[PDB]
Amino acid sequence: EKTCDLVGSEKELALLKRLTPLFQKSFESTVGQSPDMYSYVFRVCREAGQHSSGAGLVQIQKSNGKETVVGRFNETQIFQGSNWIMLIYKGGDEYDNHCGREQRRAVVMISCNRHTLADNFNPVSEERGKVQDCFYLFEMDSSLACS
Amino acid sequence: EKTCDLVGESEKELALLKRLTPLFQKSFESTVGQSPDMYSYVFRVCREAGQHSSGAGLVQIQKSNGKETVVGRFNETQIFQGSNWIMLIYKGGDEYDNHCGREQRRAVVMISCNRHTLADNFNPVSEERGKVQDCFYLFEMDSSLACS
Ligand SMILES: C[As](C)(=O)[O-]
Repeated sequence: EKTCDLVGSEKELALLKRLTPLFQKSFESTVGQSPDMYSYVFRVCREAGQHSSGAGLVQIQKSNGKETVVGRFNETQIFQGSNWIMLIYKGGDEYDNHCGREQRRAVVMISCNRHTLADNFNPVSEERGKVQDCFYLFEMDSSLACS
Repeated sequence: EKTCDLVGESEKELALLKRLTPLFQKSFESTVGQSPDMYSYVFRVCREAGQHSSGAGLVQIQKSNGKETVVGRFNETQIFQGSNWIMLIYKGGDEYDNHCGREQRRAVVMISCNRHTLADNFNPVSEERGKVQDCFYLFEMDSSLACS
């Protein structure tokens, strides 16, 4: 029953409670093309990795099957916007390349969409092989982000 | 003579950036909190935003003394787009050098689609300001330019 732990905020806890219906869902997306193909696994307040490292979102590199923690849910921040919700997981694995040695962080932009409870999970910004944004941004739709 | 410089073509960010040109001449401002801990945020798209902080794309002005904090610089811009939204980021702001650590501040502006206006409704969502210690600056605004 390990859920999100808010970095620190109760206004914030209300937002997490609103996202409860998504806790059991799993979200995944594969990017790139052989050889350098990667796969992202995202979950709301639940483990997304296979190394029980408390990861809220992971990047799996398809050459070695290596898992990189983008962010952990025990360091969660969440904000309500005009037609969206921004979920953030901090404390991921350190970049130890050109991006510096800072720990990765995961940002998921949940747009309001009354037609679906949750869908269309897709990466927008990443630090993946050739793509060097030194920033991880994902998007998805949810009727939960409405109002 | 200088405009937004991207971090790192990409001529998608480029093109995506050209889309915001009609906002260059506009000045955005939002005031928060109450006396004597009142603050003002001034934001501009690819243009100087502060009173005395050269290169700043968005500045936080403490109204009690006019002390200016650079949240982000437009010479370290990043810009992404999604379904009915565009995210503009200014990096290289002043370091927190506090409980947040010593990373540089960054300004994240989420622009949502609104066919009723070119640009409007700019205000803070997250901040490191007074008792509000999010160690993160997120702003939002409406713009027809973000309609996909
Ligand atoms: C988690 As019926 C944009 O790679 O879905």
